[PDB]
Amino acid sequence: QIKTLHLDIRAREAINTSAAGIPLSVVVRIYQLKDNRSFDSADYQALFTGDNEILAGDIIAQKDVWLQPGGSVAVDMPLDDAAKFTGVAAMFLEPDQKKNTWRVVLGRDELEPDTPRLIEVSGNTLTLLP
Repeated sequence: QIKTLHLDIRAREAINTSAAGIPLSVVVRIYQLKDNRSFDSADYQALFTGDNEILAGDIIAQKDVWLQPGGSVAVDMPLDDAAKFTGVAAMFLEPDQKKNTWRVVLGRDELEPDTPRLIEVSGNTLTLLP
């Protein structure tokens, strides 16, 4: 059904701001995952700097993209048939760990074969949008 993962990652002008309020580019990591449990349970430190081998076992493919303030990145990546979930996590300076707004996860049934899912980056948050 879905051969290709299509994402459109778009940044507002003010994203990932420093303490002085200056917008900064951000790395966004895209993960093709066999399962979601390890990814969803990982905290920011664990996901980005940790040695979780269960998480490593779940990751089929990963891409790191660099999103400029006011910019956009198109992801058009072969979707592995074993990728039941796609995780998208931003390496924000200031992630809101309490609200868990620094990452999103999509099941296969949330993707479209020939249309991208739009992910908005605004401040220190990611939001899936129509």
